Amino acid sequence: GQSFEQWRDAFRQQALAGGIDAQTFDRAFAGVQPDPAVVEADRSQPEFTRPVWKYLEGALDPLRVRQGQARLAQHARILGEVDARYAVDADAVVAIWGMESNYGSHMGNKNVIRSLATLAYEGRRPEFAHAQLLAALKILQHGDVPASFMIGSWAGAMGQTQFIPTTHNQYAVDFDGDGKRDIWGSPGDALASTANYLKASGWIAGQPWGFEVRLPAGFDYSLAELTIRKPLGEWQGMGVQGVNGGPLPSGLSGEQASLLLPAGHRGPAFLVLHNFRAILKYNNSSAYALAVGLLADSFKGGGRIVGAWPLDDVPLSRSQRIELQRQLAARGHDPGAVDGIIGANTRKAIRACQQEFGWPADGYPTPALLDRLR
Ligand SMILES: CO[C@@H]1O[C@H](CO)[C@@H](O[C@@H]2O[C@H](CO)[C@@H](O)[C@H](O)[C@H]2NC(C)=O)[C@H](O[C@H](C)C(N)=O)[C@H]1NC(C)=O
Ligand SMILES: CC(=O)N[C@@H]1[C@@H](O)[C@H](O)[C@@H](CO)O[C@H]1O
Ligand SMILES: [Ca+2]
Repeated sequence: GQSFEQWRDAFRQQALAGGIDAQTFDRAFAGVQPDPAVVEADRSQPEFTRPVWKYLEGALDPLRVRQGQARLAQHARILGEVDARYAVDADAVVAIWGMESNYGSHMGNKNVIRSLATLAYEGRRPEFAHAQLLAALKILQHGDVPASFMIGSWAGAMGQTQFIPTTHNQYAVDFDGDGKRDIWGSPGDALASTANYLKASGWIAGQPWGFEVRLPAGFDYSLAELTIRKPLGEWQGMGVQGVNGGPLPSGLSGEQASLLLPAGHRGPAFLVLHNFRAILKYNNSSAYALAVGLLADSFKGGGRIVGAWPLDDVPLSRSQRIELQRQLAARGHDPGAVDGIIGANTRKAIRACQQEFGWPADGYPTPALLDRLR
């Protein structure tokens, strides 16, 4: 519709046909008008971004480590019961909780119905918004939370877990008691729901998400790529060692693993296992899943990185990622569609380009590489 009212009146029909009670809709939409801060966040294609280095210093702030240790002690009975019942490690659940909402304290400020209506009406990704808005009305209909406290982030990620509405509907859990899957006010529900999703996402209890490794010299950096998986024994068989030299964890010999270089060949290296992929389903950013893994390790005093972070290391803005893709295509190394997104297709082109220069083929775009291309 042209006006918000027109869009709303039209969407009301679709909600009714999909099972929303008329009074659910009207309590949900009472007071609702488009929210320009949500339109701006949706339009923000973050030019200046990361580096993973900075992002990790946020994630792993000792304030958040210690608050996470307090939460583990404060909710230990509940966490024992979740860990036991879902076969998901308490440390991983608490780490996700810290990453997503700082253990309940930064859940976000926006009404989920308003945010998702705004994005359905005038956002870049209206089909997502429509789908999530409908699912969100079902949640209000079932009674998990009153409309007024249905809070979350500008994109509709809700409560303490930052579930989107369709994920809530399929994975949220009522840990007590009371008929409500309340991921907003109930730590029990929230911890149990995160665990449930992690378990559904492949989590194996007691198994490490990954660990830092030492790469031997003149290592083939081509194999650093999450689409490439090899057994731990076979990485040991190309010389990948524990982080202070020596063997890799025994018993894991057959675990599929990938090699992760979040700051290229001069930064630290990690082998990441199945549980890292579980985390990626929760949030499909390798920087996030690494943060999560290290935060969880930090609650027990681990999470320490042996290899230094490159001092140079400056993240490419959205503009210069697009420029890099264009310069790549112009030298015969095709990155695919010029989308400003360094995926597996671009990395493949970065690597062929790095090889042509005699550089290590980590597939990690640097400001220095963008210079050689001019
Ligand atoms: C206090 O530190 C901030 O904590 C925020 C809550 O943990 C976090 O926002 C979360 O980021 C998640 C992944 O990074 C994302 O899935 C959640 O949706 C989001 N939570 C909310 C309510 O939006 C902050 O991280 C973002 C990326 C930021 N503004 O930097 C985090 N901020 C920092 C500097 O660490
Ligand atoms: C915890 C949660 O809801 N994570 C969702 C993930 O399930 C979904 O595949 C993706 C799609 O946008 O967005 C993430 O935030
Ligand atoms: Ca409940």
